[PDB]
Amino acid sequence: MRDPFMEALGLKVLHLAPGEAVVAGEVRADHLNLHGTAHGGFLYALADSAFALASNTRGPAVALSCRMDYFRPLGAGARVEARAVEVNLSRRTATYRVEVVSEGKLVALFTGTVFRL
Amino acid sequence: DPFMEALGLKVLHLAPGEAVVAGEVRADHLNLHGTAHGGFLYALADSAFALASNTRGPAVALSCRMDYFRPLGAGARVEARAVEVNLSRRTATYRVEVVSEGKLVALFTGTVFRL
Amino acid sequence: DPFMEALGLKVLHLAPGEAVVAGEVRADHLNLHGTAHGGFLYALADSAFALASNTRGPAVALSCRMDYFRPLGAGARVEARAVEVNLSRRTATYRVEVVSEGKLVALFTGTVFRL
Amino acid sequence: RDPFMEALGLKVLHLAPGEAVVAGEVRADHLNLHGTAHGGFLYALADSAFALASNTRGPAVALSCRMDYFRPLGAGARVEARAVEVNLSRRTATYRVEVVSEGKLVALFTGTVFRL
Ligand SMILES: CC(C)(COP(=O)(O)OP(=O)(O)OC[C@H]1O[C@@H](n2cnc3c(N)ncnc32)[C@H](O)[C@@H]1OP(=O)(O)O)[C@@H](O)C(=O)NCCC(=O)NCCS
Ligand SMILES: CC(C)(COP(=O)(O)OP(=O)(O)OC[C@H]1O[C@@H](n2cnc3c(N)ncnc32)[C@H](O)[C@@H]1OP(=O)(O)O)[C@@H](O)C(=O)NCCC(=O)NCCS
Ligand SMILES: [Cl-]
Repeated sequence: MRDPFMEALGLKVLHLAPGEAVVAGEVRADHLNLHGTAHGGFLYALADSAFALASNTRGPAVALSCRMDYFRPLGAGARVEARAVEVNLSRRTATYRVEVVSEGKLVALFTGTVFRL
Repeated sequence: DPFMEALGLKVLHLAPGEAVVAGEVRADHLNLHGTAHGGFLYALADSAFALASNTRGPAVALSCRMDYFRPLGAGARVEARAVEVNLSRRTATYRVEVVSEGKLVALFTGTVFRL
Repeated sequence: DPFMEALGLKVLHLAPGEAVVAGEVRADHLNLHGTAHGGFLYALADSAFALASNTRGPAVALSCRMDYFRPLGAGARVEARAVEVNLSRRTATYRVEVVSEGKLVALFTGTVFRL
Repeated sequence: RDPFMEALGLKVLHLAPGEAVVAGEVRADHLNLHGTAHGGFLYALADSAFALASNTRGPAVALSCRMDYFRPLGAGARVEARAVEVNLSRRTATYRVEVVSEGKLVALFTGTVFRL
């Protein structure tokens, strides 16, 4: 299933399986904030995308509540990967942990819950 | 801001501890469902959050939360309104309401570390 | 509510989509540092959250966030004021401000699934 | 010693650098009006492991915490929370706290502290 925003940000789906997904991307010049580092919205979009894909392997679902914890700043050129794993699957909701990693370092931690339509 | 420009976001208001940013959901901002991508709405809220916090001095985001209430389609005009909830020497927290045509689309809560 | 009674919490106000719960930090509500335990302040906010959301019918908490701004000592009078920020057919979200002697001690944000 | 932890009957099973395990049992005084463990009790348990694990690195105070609830628990249920360090910076640290009962994840807690 094509995701226009993911493609606009240059994010690619690497792997998809029941309740899990791995999305990859690279911080580009157009993803930076005024300080020369990756904008918080880009790293979130990346993690949120892995989250969207992993959650929808279970059926139609939409983002309900998500948390993003930032640990390390990134500059242009940095290769990034977001790996989503299912921590809970219920009939009406599901929760996923998404780790954002760059060169073996945990850049950010995303926690999200979807509402299963 | 490169990312803001790429997403077509515009700063409408900036004052001590507050900021308002606006944008429009374009075809390239939709997700796999054909609705406004959660990452786009977050980027909008995060932008106002960043601007508002920076009026107090340099700061880095630590933890942010986004709660989604209503979906939006292409063409929807959206706005993020950031207000300061707490300001301390080393941290600050802001509430950012994402609204479209009088409806609360999403609620963002973010905390920064003040440098 | 057994836990509210155990913590000595009192309901000061209850209306559709809102509630105010009050309590005092006792000696058995402190953490290892001698200040109000984060779990006590959360329990207070969570209780107002639970009461406010149940005014709309049966519901179960899904996700809650607690942001701490100021510490409190034994004897502090505290209040959790919950207000509905969003209501849908199957969900509801509340903002709960935890205050003591005119200061915003913490901010709670929670969402429930409406049964 | 933590007064609130003791009031709730919580016990420290293990404490090590950046880690902690706290256990307890849901008692009659921990229930909500619906007869299940109050959300404040489960959070208090997670928060306690979080506080202990974080303070092994030096004095620290909670900034922001998230609690996701998955399964309700009744009185008598044995529960434990394990706090693991996910990130350690000079000024802050973040921990993942899994709340479990009989091998099942009852809730997930995520917390960040400010290191004094
Ligand atoms: C989570 C969610 C599905 C829960 O909704 P619900 O309780 O099951 O059902 P409701 O019918 O009460 O819908 C709630 C609101 O969303 C709207 N909505 C829901 N589905 C819609 C759709 N397919 N098209 C247009 N509007 C829709 C409702 O009209 C209502 O807005 P309103 O109060 O202004 O009328 C809903 O809050 C929602 O859509 N949240 C946004 C999710 C989102 O866009 N996430 C990011 C992208 S994945
Ligand atoms: C994280 C925190 C320390 C950052 O503070 P800061 O920006 O570096 O500095 P500030 O001078 O602006 O903060 C002053 C407040 O913190 C207090 N404080 C500072 N050092 C303290 C300490 N060692 N022990 C107890 N309180 C302390 C002040 O007394 C004042 O609190 P008050 O208004 O209730 O009297 C602050 O936001 C805070 O105290 N948060 C509360 C965390 C909390 O209580 N969490 C739950 C229990 S662990
Ligand atoms: Cl959160």
